[PDB]
Amino acid sequence: KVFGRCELAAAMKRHGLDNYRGYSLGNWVCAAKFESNFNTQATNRNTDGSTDYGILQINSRWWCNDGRTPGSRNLCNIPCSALLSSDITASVNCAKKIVSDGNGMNAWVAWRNRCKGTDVQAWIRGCRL
Ligand SMILES: [Cl-]
Ligand SMILES: [Cl-]
Ligand SMILES: [Cl-]
Ligand SMILES: [Cl-]
Repeated sequence: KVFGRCELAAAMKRHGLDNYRGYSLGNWVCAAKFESNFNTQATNRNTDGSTDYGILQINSRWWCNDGRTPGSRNLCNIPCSALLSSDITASVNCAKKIVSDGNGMNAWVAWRNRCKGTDVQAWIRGCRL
């Protein structure tokens, strides 16, 4: 599923990501834009042989099991493939754990390099939320 910007904003808000650990909704939308282009089916191999999955590009070394990442923790206790559903529930639940790990949203490279420090509210502008 490729989400519309406001569509994703509404789904993330419904799932309680808006202001979660202090990160306003535009932060999450901005992160999803640059991680996945709002595409639930996005997958990307990392240098270390791990792969990032879904709208928030959740990694197979720590968070989900993909069956091919040596040393996998699966701290979210899910198959990585569950993170590719058109229903974002598993991705959000897992993202809540990630953002609570101590580094906040800095865990998302794309957030740190493309969203942090910018007018992230722009990402929810026009949305009926
Ligand atoms: Cl867009
Ligand atoms: Cl915002
Ligand atoms: Cl959803
Ligand atoms: Cl980046």
